[PDB]
Amino acid sequence: VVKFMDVYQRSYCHPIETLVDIFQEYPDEIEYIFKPSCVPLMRCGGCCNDEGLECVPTEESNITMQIMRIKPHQGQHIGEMSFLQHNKCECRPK
Amino acid sequence: VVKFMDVYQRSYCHPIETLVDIFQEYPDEIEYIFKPSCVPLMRCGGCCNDEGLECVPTEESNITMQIMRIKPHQGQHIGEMSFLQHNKCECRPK
Repeated sequence: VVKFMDVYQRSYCHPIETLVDIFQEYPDEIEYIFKPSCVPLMRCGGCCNDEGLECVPTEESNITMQIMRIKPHQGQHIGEMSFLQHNKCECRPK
Repeated sequence: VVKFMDVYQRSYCHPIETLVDIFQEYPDEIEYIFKPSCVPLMRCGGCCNDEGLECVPTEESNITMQIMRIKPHQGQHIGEMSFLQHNKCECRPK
């Protein structure tokens, strides 16, 4: 049984590696098929213990990754794509 | 710049720590306010590279955690709640 305090600290609002789909990140590029289709990014997650508060980023950075993309029967390509990362989170009002 | 292979292995379907909301887990307990409102659980996530295959669990277990719950105007209660964990994932058809 995980003690209340472990669960409390571990789930509290903080940056956590999150597997994000590339389409949600670059939406004006659905006319391509990415591989991998998703990337591991550091994003604010978890909970604030108050309904009024929400977990949001207070410091960000960019990560560049080699992603493959292919237009329907038109050649395999490999390029760089940048994604926004969260280095620090904070519980604040909505 | 993260190399294509690093990104590919890291994002590929596997059990990863995910911060889940307790209501999502116990939709009947909407009557209570849990603290923490969310818990860290091992769940299948990531991607299968072929949108035909989907990342799903092939081995599970239960985790028990001490969670506090309170009814409006009543006292704080502390108890145990069990959540479903994923020990192994696998890419498969829909």
